[PDB]
Amino acid sequence: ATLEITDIALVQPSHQPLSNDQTLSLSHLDNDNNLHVSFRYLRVYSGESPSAVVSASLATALVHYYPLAGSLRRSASDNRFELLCSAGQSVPLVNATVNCTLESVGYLDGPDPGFVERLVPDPTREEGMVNPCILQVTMFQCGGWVLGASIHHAICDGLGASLFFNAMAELARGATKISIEPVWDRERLLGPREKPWVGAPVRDFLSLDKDFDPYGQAIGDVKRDCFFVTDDSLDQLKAQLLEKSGLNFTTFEALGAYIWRAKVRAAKTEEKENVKFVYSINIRRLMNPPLPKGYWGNGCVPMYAQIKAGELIEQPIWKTAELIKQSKSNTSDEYVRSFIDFQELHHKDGINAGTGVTGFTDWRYLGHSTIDFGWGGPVTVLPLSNKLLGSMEPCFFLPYSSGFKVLVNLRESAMPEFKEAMDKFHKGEFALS
Ligand SMILES: CC(C)(COP(=O)(O)OP(=O)(O)OC[C@H]1O[C@@H](n2cnc3c(N)ncnc32)[C@H](O)[C@@H]1OP(=O)(O)O)[C@@H](O)C(=O)NCCC(=O)NCCS
Ligand SMILES: [Ca+2]
Repeated sequence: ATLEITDIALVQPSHQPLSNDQTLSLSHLDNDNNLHVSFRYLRVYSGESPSAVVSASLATALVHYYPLAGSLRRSASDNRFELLCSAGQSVPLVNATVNCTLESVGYLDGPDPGFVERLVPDPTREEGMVNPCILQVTMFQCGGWVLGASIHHAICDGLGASLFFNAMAELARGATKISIEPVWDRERLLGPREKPWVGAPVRDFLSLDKDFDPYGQAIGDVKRDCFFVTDDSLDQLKAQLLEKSGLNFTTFEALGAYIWRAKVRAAKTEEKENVKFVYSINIRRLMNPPLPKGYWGNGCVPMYAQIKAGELIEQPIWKTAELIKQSKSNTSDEYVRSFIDFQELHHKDGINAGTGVTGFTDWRYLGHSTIDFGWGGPVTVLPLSNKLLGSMEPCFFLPYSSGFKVLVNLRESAMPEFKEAMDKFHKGEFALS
């Protein structure tokens, strides 16, 4: 089962939005060192070819979204990213071909056929700044196909990228203009205060060490695996957590606690180490004033819960679920401004969440089914990046179309015991207490 790169196309805006070079600056959220990665993910789809249709809509989208065709540069000044856009810039589109069928490979929902990494560019740090947006279209023998995207995380979050992709789709679906015009305004809207201030809720999470690389820790090879989780399993868990605590818990709080406990037990973390649950909340709608609907920059911030590893592995699940629930209350306009001001004060002083960070991202929404180029909405979405939110072992909740998959990245050494913890879970043996 083999994949071949047939050609690479350089796709320019359909008309050139720029006369003159324009150097754009990024928000203080965009320049967090934790987002210095090329975020990689793929969408699987069941005549003009998808290559033509995708590339033509990319062209027209790039009129408004031309910064994706830019280059990221460190600025001599302060070593923050700026984005160099000139006329003639392009997005690369890799055109590929695999000699098999989507159904013969179970639409990529199952185990990796062994080319799944080859389905989306994997740029180096240097390459991924020259080209902060690379797309790939890979045809299967059934006329089924995959859209891969490598987007540098400094330019947008999942929601921002989704804005960009929904625009391409809607143009592919016949539209001649896009429904939501993207807004830059980045250093105006998410810039620091003149006299920076940082509250305890941000100071209690973060730490300075210029030598510490959160994505360079020596944990071994990190494996990817998905576990199917049933609505019934989740409702029995929720009902027992309620029996024992008197609280009702979201799936994210309940399953999140179980998964975090299992991960940490299984990595054999030492009782006294501080470990973290870190997730990404939307703040577009919570700022004062709220951010414009077309903001496609980073509009997310990390929230956290923290606890000694021994307490997590030995206290009841419902105490851990409650702690994750409490963390959602730190969420305020001020928390975000506290966060931005810490980046202002300490950007070059190695801001970090320390060791033992597990990252959690809910992808169950984000607007994937609306991304339809003429072959229906995606039948499977699969994010390949394992470097996120300060974690080398991030976990995603993937969407529906009875239940949904959880994707976990975990050090090879811990994966067996974890797989066993998910088998137990699938049988309702939750060992809550
Ligand atoms: C922080 C967060 C993950 C916590 O979610 P939560 O604990 O599930 O709590 P919420 O109040 O958001 O959701 C409450 C309930 O409504 C449901 N819900 C939320 N949005 C929904 C939607 N669009 N449609 C249907 N149900 C929805 C949830 O599934 C949950 O019920 P559940 O127990 O069945 O899962 C979530 O609120 C959030 O902010 N997500 C944004 C993440 C994001 O988009 N990141 C991308 C960055 S790269
Ligand atoms: Ca601190």
